Amino acid sequence: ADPVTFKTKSSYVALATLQAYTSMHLFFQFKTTSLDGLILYNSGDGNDFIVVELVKGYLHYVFDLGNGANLIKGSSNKPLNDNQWHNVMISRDTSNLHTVKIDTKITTQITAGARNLDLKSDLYIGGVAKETYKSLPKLVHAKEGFQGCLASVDLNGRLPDLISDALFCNGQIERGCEGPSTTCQEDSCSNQGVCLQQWDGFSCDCSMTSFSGPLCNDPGTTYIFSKGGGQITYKWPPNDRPSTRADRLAIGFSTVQKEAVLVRVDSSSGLGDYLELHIHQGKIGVKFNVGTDDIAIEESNAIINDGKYHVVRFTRSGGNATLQVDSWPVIERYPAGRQLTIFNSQATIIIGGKEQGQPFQGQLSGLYYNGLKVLNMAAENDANIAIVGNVRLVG
Ligand SMILES: *[C@@H]1O[C@H](CO)[C@@H](O)[C@H](O)[C@H]1NC(C)=O
Ligand SMILES: [Ca+2]
Repeated sequence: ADPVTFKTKSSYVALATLQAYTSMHLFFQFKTTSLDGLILYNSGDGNDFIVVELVKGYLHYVFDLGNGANLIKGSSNKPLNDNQWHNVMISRDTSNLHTVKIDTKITTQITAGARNLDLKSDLYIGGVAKETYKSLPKLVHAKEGFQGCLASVDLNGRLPDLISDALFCNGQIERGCEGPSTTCQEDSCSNQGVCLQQWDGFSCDCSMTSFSGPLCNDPGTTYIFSKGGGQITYKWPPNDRPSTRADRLAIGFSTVQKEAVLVRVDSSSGLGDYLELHIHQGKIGVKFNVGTDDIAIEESNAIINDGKYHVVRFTRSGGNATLQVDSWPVIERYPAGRQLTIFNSQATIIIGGKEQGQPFQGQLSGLYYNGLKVLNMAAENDANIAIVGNVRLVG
């Protein structure tokens, strides 16, 4: 009923104070693509307040009845920012039993030692003034407003028109639900990029593509390795050495060599764990160790030392691994022999193969490893990057 669109997070409306003194019943429907946003705020005397907000895609109901801030997490199997309509029901009875109903799932919670809820400010819907965020209750996570569609707002036998009954409107607000008209299709992002739906369009996660730009169509950061060999080393701050159950690696390359090491991830001294991306007999492959036997996975059918650009993508889950060159079928490997799951205490990323006795010659582009765009960081002179030998940035 009467959908209204908040086109930006910063947009909100202010209605007359919600009266929820001895009991409360709120209902509304929402539709959004964003993970975070303040949907509803009303404060009162002393520390009294209510808040409804999305946090990481989940509906949170935060409140203070006068004896301390409390949080109820609405129950859902999925995050709710899926561009689908969701029903939200929030009630409080006279004994202070709260109920939160998100679609079909019910969550209940009682507050002991509380009396009544004394709300006094206007009721803010969609967000608040930008300078209000800094004096929000500590338990409230929102630093920005809600973006999306609200409909059927029921404040307990009070059915306001969010536009006509508003005492104040801020920013871009319309009647109707103006959802995204350009939605994520299979070919929205190039080069196997992951399409992420936004409110006014889409963006692309290019992490595993070796490419950059808004559509994963632009060349990634590139270095060239020439005569004599070179090396780019990333060393983790000794305290921030990660240990992982799952690894993700992507890089683009061009070369004519039939033997070389491109990337090696090593654990610190006295530990045997490592991850190695290499070319053997003109075929790209990965060898790794997470505590027992070496595990090898190879694309044995694609000859990749033709001097043409290629993309390689590697995933590890415990002992399990996948490898894919370009658009060839994905290679899967499930270990022979017994295995552990953690890649312990990762200390260095060595790019160029010189120290491993297999120097790389050619170009490397858009290296990504567990959140780290390593070649980008080298280009931006990160303090944990060391570059030696015959290596240069393709500017
Ligand atoms: C590896 O693969 C097996 C078989 O599909 C699966 O059951 C297991 O959970 C996987 N292990 C890890 C650590 O992902
Ligand atoms: Ca290990």
